[PDB]
Amino acid sequence: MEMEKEFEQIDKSGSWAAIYQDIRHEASDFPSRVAKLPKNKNRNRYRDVSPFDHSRIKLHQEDNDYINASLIKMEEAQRSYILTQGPLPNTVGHFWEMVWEQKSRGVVMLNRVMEKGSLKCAQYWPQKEEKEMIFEDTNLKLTLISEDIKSYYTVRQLELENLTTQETREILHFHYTTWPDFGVPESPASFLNFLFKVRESGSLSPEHGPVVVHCSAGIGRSGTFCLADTCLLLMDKRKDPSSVDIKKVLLEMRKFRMGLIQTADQLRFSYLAVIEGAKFIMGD
Ligand SMILES: CNC(=S)NC1CCCCC1
Repeated sequence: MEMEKEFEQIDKSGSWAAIYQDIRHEASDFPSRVAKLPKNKNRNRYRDVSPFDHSRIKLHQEDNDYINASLIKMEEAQRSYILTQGPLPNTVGHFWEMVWEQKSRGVVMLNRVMEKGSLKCAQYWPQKEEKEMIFEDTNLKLTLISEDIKSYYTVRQLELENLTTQETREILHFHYTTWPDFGVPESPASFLNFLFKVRESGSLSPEHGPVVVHCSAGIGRSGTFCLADTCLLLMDKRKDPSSVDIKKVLLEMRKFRMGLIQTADQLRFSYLAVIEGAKFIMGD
């Protein structure tokens, strides 16, 4: 079926939970043996969210190459994404090592450091220009260059230096700051505006390594971001945009990381975002 009318048909019939459970039943199951090794327990935020072995990002280190991060490679859309958990106190250095080694331009953050009165990820970037951060375990230096605070999101320019080679690179930090503590946003308008700002920066384009996207677990809000982006790109590429099947795209993405889209409300919100986003692209 088309999307917008499949949408109204699920609303009128109140069957979002049944649709979402079908997706969960059909989703791929692949091994994640490296994630479950005992030496990696303090590298995982949640015991039930792990990268598959076949698609995990490897750190360029011979001691321990493990990070909770997956490469989502979308062949028809010609986009790649790295989805990862929010960094932990003992993985902030690994996180920036990955950004460096994978040649990423942008980092997309969809959570606040504290939500619901608890810490959802480490304070992993500097908050003042004159107070830079040094990660001694991976030999990297990170400096805040500039910060632009808007009503729904903040964009930061950061300098990452490989202290071993003295090479430097500019990294863009795109921080969506207004996702509600419970539920999903009422309108997708500010999320779409944010997605378009990431796009306009070059961070999603083939001349750079894959964008790094995270929330707390790296599957829920993060899944919504890449699902909406890929679906809108396919609607632009194809002769028949109504042929884009969001459930099929989501199942393809779940071949590369488990659990993408965590609730039926997140599924409905993803439909809403793609539907509204397709009108703004045109032709309008
Ligand atoms: C309408 N069908 C679609 S969009 N099928 C898939 C979606 C994910 C990747 C390949 C095409």
